[PDB]
Amino acid sequence: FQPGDRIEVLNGEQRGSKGIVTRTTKDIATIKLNGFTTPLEFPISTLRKIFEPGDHVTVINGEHQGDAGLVLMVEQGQVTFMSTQTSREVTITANNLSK
Repeated sequence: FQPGDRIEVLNGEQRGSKGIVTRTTKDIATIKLNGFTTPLEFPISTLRKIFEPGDHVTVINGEHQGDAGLVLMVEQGQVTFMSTQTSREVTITANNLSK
């Protein structure tokens, strides 16, 4: 994750909360959650990126690494984009993508 990334929390007391990364080490991301007045720290595995249709992404990790395109739909961490390499829809889990 990078500062500025929008994420959601997947587990623990803040599960379902959404916010923005302000700070990250390799193992701990500090997030300013929507509504909360100061930032909180989370282990990286508890977080997931939030994309939206109209975002543009590249695949950073897995079998489709290097594929890229315009995001068309997003459903619970499954992100579908229009591939610039094949002009077909490809769906990839959110944490394997980067804006």
